[PDB]
Amino acid sequence: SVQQQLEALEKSSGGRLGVALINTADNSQILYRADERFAMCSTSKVMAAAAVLKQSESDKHLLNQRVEIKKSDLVNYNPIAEKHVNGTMTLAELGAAALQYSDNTAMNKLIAHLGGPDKVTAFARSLGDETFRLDRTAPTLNTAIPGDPRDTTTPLAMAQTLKNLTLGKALAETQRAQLVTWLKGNTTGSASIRAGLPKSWVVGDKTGSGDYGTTNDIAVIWPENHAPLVLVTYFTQPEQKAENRNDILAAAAKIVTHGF
Repeated sequence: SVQQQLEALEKSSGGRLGVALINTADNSQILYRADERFAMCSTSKVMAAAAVLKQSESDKHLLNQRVEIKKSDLVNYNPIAEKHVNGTMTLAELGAAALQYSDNTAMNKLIAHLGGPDKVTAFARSLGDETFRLDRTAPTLNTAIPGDPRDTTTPLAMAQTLKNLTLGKALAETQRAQLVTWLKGNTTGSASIRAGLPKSWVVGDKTGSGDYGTTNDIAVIWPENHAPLVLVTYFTQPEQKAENRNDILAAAAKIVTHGF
């Protein structure tokens, strides 16, 4: 069965697998360790970008607001912001950069605009997400130490919230469409969930990778002849310098979207 397949996948993997799939046709779920906490790593960037989108609903000038980028703002991984040092980027452009290129500088600018990590947590709570917590900025939010509660959530909680964000009640229509547009245009997720799906299915996703071989992806999936699917695949390992394992995410995705 699907459960037996996920079990067999995890047992050979050398780590701990978390899966939550929501089928919006009938709200049915496929769950594996879905109530267990995992370090989000860069999948947390979705929540920060969405918090700014929510603000923009009541401030029509916000998304085009200029943000100065400086050399000092650059951190371990910032492919887009490094192009704009000495100039500016709009908050919209920073959302796009954070979500589609996993730009760490962009993420931090979004957090600083909002007033710090705790403000991203409060936003998640306003959406009925009682699990999500953001504690640190980038890149330290990727330390993914086993048993550390900082910057974690559960697969189910994140799947529920991603559904609410992309297909449900969380955002205004224009902003919801913008989030969906951003996720669909992600460039960093080829080898993760996307690689376990039929090639012509439309997909939006956000990856995240960190220490302890922590390898994550969260996605919204639109089949050709069926209602959407929301999928969270989280994976983490016992040793600090373990290699990341996108291949496990692709394999989980294939297992739980089988036949369907």
